Formats: sequence, C-alpha cells, structure tokens
Amino acid sequence: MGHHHHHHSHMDTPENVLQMLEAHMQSYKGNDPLGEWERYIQWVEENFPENKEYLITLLEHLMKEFLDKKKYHNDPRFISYCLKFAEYNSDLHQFFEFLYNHGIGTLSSPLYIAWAGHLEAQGELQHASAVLQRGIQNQAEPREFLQQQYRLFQTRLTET
Repeated sequence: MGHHHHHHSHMDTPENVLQMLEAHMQSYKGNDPLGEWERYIQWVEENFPENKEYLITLLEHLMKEFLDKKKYHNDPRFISYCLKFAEYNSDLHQFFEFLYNHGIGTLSSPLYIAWAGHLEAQGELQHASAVLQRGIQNQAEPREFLQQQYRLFQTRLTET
C-alpha cells in the first residue's frame, strides 16, 4: 500500500526499497539469495536510523522468500533476522508459532528462548516452559542453553 505514491522526497515507499532486490531476485542464478537480502537489512539500518517501517518490510518478506527454502529452516542468521523483526511486533505468539509450524528454527535454541522470554513477561510461564521443552526434544542448538534456561525458568514459576 504505497505504489505510485512516491512524492518529491529523498525517501520512497518501503515497497520500492524491497523491489530494488526483488528485480535482482527474479533472474538470480545461484550465488546464494540470502547474501543479497542481508545487504538491504544493513542498508536500511545505516540509511534509515528511525525509519524502521522500511526495515520491517524487508524482514517480514525475508521470512516469506526463505520460508519454503527448506535448507534455510535452521539458518542462525535467518532466525536472528526473525529475532530482529520480533522486537518491532506485538504478535510474537502468532509469529514464533508460524516459524515453528513451518520448521523455521527447530534446530535453533535462540528462537525458543526469545518466545519463552516474551511469554514470561505476559504471564504465559507454563506455555513458555512448553516452548523450551520443544527445543530440548527437537535437539535445538545450543541444547545446553535450552536446559540451563529451562531449569532457571522453572525455579522462577515454582516460587511465583
């Protein structure tokens, strides 16, 4: 929502900023597509310091493009960009759940730790524990970080 709306300005719609890589993605041969997107995630952070609306556009469509790219499921950087996206969105239940259902971050501990941290701050301590154990049984690396955060999480909710 903002195509053709570009007025006299140094800045476009977030859509055009994203379309600058998309036009290049159409006929992209095979020099790793993630390496293109990461350049635009850093580019929007250096060119647009408080204009996060552009960054979020790149991030929400990043998880779409590499969603059914099933070899990027557990990529620590791709999941780290989902964690980067997370702090700008209040729908973290729907977000991290969607990732888990599509296999995104099943072998990534920082995914389960991030969601559990959100849920604790809401009062979803039992559901957050239920997320941390999902990591432990799925063997999400680092597994040791899941187990240490699990027991430290349990020693909190038993006292509350």
